[PDB]
Amino acid sequence: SGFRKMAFPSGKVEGCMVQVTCGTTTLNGLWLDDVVYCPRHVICTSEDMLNPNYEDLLIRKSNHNFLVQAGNVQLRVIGHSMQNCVLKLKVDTANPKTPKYKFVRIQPGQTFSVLACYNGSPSGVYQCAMRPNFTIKGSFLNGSCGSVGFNIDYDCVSFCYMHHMELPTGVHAGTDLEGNFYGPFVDRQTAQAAGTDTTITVNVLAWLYAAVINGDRWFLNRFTTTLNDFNLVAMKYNYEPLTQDHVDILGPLSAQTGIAVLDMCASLKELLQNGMNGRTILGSALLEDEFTPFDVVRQCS
Amino acid sequence: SGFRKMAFPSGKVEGCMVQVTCGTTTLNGLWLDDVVYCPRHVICTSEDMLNPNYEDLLIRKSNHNFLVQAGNVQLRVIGHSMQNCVLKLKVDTANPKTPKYKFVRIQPGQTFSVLACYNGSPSGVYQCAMRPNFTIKGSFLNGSCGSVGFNIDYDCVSFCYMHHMELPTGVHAGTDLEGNFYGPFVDRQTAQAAGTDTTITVNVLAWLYAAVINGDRWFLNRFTTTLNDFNLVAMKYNYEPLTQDHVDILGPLSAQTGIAVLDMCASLKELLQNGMNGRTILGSALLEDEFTPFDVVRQCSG
Ligand SMILES: CNC(=O)c1cc(C2CC2)cc([N+](=O)[O-])c1N[C@@H]1CCCC[C@@H]1NC(=O)c1cc(=O)[nH]c2ccccc12
Ligand SMILES: CNC(=O)c1cc(C2CC2)cc([N+](=O)[O-])c1N[C@@H]1CCCC[C@@H]1NC(=O)c1cc(=O)[nH]c2ccccc12
Repeated sequence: SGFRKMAFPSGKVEGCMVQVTCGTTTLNGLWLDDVVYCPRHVICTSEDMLNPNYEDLLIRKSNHNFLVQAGNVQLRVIGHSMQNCVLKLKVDTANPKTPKYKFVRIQPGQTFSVLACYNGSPSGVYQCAMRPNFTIKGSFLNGSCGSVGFNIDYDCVSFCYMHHMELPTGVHAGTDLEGNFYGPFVDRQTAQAAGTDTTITVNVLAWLYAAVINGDRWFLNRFTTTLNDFNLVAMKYNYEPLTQDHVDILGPLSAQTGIAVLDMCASLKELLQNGMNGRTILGSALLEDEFTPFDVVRQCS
Repeated sequence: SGFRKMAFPSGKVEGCMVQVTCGTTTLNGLWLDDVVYCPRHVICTSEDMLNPNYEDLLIRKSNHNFLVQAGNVQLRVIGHSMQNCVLKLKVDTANPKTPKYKFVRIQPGQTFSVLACYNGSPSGVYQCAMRPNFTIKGSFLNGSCGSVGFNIDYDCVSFCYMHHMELPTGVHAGTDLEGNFYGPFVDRQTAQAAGTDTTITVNVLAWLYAAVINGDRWFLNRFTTTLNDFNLVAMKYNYEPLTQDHVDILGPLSAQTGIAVLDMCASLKELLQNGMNGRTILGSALLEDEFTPFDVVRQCSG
């Protein structure tokens, strides 16, 4: 028993991280097959980032302007292209540690593991969630760009995130592995603000089902409510409105515990309107919302 | 910026995880060079765990009775031996994915990453700390035995923990890679208590420094305190007494933020007496004690 913020093993992703240098700028790259993926702003200087013309800057670059290295050995760039905000560097050698992989664009509320890297070497792994405002609460320093987020399905590595920038609020924005930014953010060094963030309601409920499955049940009351009554109280606390799909996703967790979903919302509505009164759930004095329903089942069984 | 409970990269440890089966019991093993390390209770049935005689049970076992499987390759056992509470199975070939490694016994209050494994396959990685009562608050199910905890200095893996059992209170206990249990626990399925736990004080202060590094500074007050006055508050709230060694180890973090150590103790002293007043520190409503001073510096400098 027990419940930890658990991240996927990072072994299959470690074998793909390289170091990409263009001029004086260095970041991390993703070496899949004979292509290296990296944030396109690697071709920009500090003065370029204030208003970059990526199409004009990239065309003035040749294959020898990029220094790619996996560990110590070098990789010869034989071609370069751009796809949205991700640079694609063609190399002469295919990565012998390329795993079965996919490029997915996840939805807000989904979770993934992050492998924080610097200069092509991993620094640590942790679990993240795509916030409703299309940001992530990560742990990134200078040189962390190019780090990727991922999930593991059996033997397949689903790449869903590539790190690009830190907003002034301390949160982080990035793209999928096709270059399309999550949210309305751009890769320009101009003032950008993440929208009003909300709480992933279906993840809070799944975390409450995890506490029951682990024996924490002091919060279960004896009342019930409706989706209309709950969402009315949910909106005042900046909680995402609960839809019927969310009720269905909580289905399997409700079956194993024998606690109805609308019953669990009433306990949450009471936990919101009355606070936690200093008590703890699964070792937390707040309401945790970075566990999807699928993560709860995958960890408890 | 930001601050997450970050675990070490687990690639080097993944290549050493194999499956060990003895009859119907299956658990995980650590394959380093030509030796597979696993908990010795894999040789026990459910009836033997009530009062096992491991020497007698091991004598009735032969090399071919140990089924060691590494993914899809089946390893050939050429010998077996017992060291304390771990079984050492010598296999046919040396593990080609063996990293540079060491066997270390960690102290209470220190941290490490756990690679949870089932049937020899890695399931996930998370960071945790050895509690002062020599237990860990982990996440383990049936079949998780054999999973290991580790640290990475540079390229060398410091194995420090191997999982063995879950206690009645829901916490977990295990041994080092030499078979010596952390704590007063024996590998027999009879009631065992972990004893009273405490809160790792130096870790909380290091976490407070991590909050100031990341722009979280509302808890800084206009008060200071002495080492003795702080420990009176600490013993009241079941915190480990702060020593001079703890003050010295916090030096580097005190220099990076400009906050004196005794000033930070004053801010922690106020938080212990008054609470948080409905606010958060690094996204937490509790005082976190699973970050050592070295964990903060490693994460905040990369
Ligand atoms: C610090 N500001 C930014 O990171 C940033 C901000 C904006 C807009 C809000 C103004 C836009 C971009 N942009 O368009 O790329 C930004 N990206 C810069 C410029 C390009 C090259 C990567 C670099 N970022 C980092 O190296 C970095 C990433 C991170 O997660 N955390 C850090 C912590 C400490 C120092 C640096 C970073
Ligand atoms: C549940 N009790 C124990 O785990 C346990 C307790 C004691 C004493 C305090 C009473 C001693 C041992 N022992 O000597 O091995 C124990 N170990 C058992 C018996 C041997 C074979 C491994 C097995 N462990 C697990 O399958 C298991 C490990 C875990 O982390 N969490 C689980 C969650 C749910 C069900 C099982 C487990």
